[PDB]
Amino acid sequence: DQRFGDLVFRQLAPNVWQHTSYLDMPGFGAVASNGLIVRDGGRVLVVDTAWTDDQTAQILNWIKQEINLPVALAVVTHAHQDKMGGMDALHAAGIATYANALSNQLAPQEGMVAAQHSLTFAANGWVEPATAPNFGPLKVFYPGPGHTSDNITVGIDGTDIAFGGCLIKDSKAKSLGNLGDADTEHYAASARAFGAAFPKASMIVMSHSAPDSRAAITHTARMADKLR
Ligand SMILES: C[C@H](CS)C(=O)N1CCC[C@H]1C(=O)O
Ligand SMILES: [Zn+2]
Ligand SMILES: [Zn+2]
Repeated sequence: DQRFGDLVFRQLAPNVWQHTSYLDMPGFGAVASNGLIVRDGGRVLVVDTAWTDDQTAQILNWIKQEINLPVALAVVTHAHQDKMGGMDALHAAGIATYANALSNQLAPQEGMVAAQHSLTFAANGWVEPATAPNFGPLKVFYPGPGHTSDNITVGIDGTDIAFGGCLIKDSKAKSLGNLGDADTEHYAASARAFGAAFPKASMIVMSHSAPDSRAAITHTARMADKLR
């Protein structure tokens, strides 16, 4: 782990790093959230902001120091603060931003700034490619409603990594966390659909646990079975 200001960065693969940021949530403690940073040749791609604009600017500072290539785009994985709280920092930096159309719709009411571009998805869950131009190795999949109605997931081609965002918890998690915005009927199926979309991914990265094996997916889905 590299501590960089109040954030933590961890290399996961030759071209992939996890960013971690923290927010004091009165009544919960200081909650970690993870996203990703991917180098694709001469550019960098970001998955999720940090909780705040200031923290997100720090991600960009770390990128400048440790990679020193332009950030071509960011994709954010639903309209909650841990994933979209730093949108303004990305925009101030001139970075093109992408989210599920539904996330952009929900952003204002959730207290978020919308991304500049909207992703749309085929019936089978795969992103419509024209809406995700120049995404390089990022393979974006809508697994169905679960943690939220708008949650999306991202595989990284050329690696063993798939990112479940807040949909997936690790194999030892005691619960699925706050289900206030969740689709309890469909959660289990959505978790399993994520697994089926990225069947060869052996490292599952997620927002609120450290990277784990595919047991994160099976355990998450099994816990979600109980919501029905
Ligand atoms: C505010 C975030 C948005 S995904 C959240 O709901 N969290 C963060 C950690 C788990 C869960 C919770 O509070 O129950
Ligand atoms: Zn969330
Ligand atoms: Zn979250």
